[PDB]
Amino acid sequence: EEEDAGLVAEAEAVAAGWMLDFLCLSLCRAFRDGRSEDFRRTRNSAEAIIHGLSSLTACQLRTIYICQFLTRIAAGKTLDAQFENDERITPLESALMIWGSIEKEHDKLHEEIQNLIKIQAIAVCMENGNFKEAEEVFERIFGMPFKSKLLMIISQKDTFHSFFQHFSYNHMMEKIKSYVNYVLSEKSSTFLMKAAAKVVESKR
Amino acid sequence: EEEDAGLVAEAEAVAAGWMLDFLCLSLCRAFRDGRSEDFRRTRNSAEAIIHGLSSLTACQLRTIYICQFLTRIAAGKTLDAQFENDERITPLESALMIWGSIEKEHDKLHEEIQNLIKIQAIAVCMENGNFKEAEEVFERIFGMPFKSKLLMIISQKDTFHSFFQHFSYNHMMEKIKSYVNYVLSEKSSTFLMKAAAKVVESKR
Ligand SMILES: COc1cc(CN)cc(OC)c1OC
Ligand SMILES: COc1cc(CN)cc(OC)c1OC
Ligand SMILES: [Ca+2]
Ligand SMILES: [Ca+2]
Repeated sequence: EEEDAGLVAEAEAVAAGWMLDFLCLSLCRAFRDGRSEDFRRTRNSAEAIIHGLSSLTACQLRTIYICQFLTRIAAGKTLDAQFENDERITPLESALMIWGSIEKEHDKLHEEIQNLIKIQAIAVCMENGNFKEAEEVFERIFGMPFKSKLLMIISQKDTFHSFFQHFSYNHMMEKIKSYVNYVLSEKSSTFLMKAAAKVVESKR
Repeated sequence: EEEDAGLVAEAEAVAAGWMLDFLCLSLCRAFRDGRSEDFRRTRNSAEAIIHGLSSLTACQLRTIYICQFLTRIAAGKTLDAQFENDERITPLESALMIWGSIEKEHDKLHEEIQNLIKIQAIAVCMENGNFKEAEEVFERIFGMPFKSKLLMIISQKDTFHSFFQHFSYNHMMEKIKSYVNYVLSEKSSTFLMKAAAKVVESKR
């Protein structure tokens, strides 16, 4: 009876890990496709499964960070969303913190996404008329060429500027979608998705 | 590209069905064991997975009803919980409605659980000093021997009575746990739990 309960809890932890990988794959795909409502519902499922997990493997921590990163990027223009205990931290700043924490290769794409999030973290505040908040995000992030141009843009209180058209929110999303395609390819062989695909293919 | 998206959505629906059965099994086990916090977290995961489902098979509808039934029974003494659009319906009344809707055998255990929920739906109101609400639940449910004894008990405004000790909340829970053990045995062979158990056993 005691061994039975033990084996059952271990089996629930295995299944929870398989559910986490499948939900991360589904979340990545909804993000890449721009399926906003599927992303919302999948995100809710992923959060609930993660709340039911205890200690994590390095792989599971990376998967959770990817889910959290996409959630913040999706909420990047929702300045009312509070992702950190410190209520001042904006969604793009929270995404930047996770991006710098993930155990992943720092290739050129990594740095380009990093710099696009830094620029857009300021741009989203400016576009909302939140000029003082844009200066506070700048101080928190920056923590010379990009830096000084950004401070000049903030000080000129322009709700829109040329620099933000070149390092745009759409540019940031496309670069992130390139990384999401890699995560999708990497996770498409995980157990639950492989098993479900084999079932669907067998019915053709 | 269009066929790929189609196959992927079908595979997500297969995996969602497997997640629903596993979460129902886990929910049943937490209910049977009295693991309140695991029941809360599993219930949250089950609700989120169900929100991500569209059309249901007869089997999936029965699984959802079992999850909803246990959720209401667990909340049976939480008279502040609103499970129906009609705000007057108490959690035990909502459990009774689902119990009468499930495509299941109406064996002696079915009727005993049914009658225990009817009695306790009144008992929980009386124990809270909600005498008028107890009369309203009685009218909605009842809808001769049990019926007339219950109306007499309600009219005597006793926060506690002998009849409710014989057809007690604990008696109701034990009878329901007997049915949950059957559901557990029936669902223990579902795909995700079988696969996870095979992994755990292979590591011994
Ligand atoms: C130990 O650390 C975490 C554990 C869980 C599991 N519920 C979730 C977490 O974040 C949602 C964690 O922080 C990374
Ligand atoms: C068609 O009917 C239902 C469908 C779903 C799927 N989200 C959930 C349901 O209840 C939670 C339903 O009612 C039984
Ligand atoms: Ca804000
Ligand atoms: Ca109430």
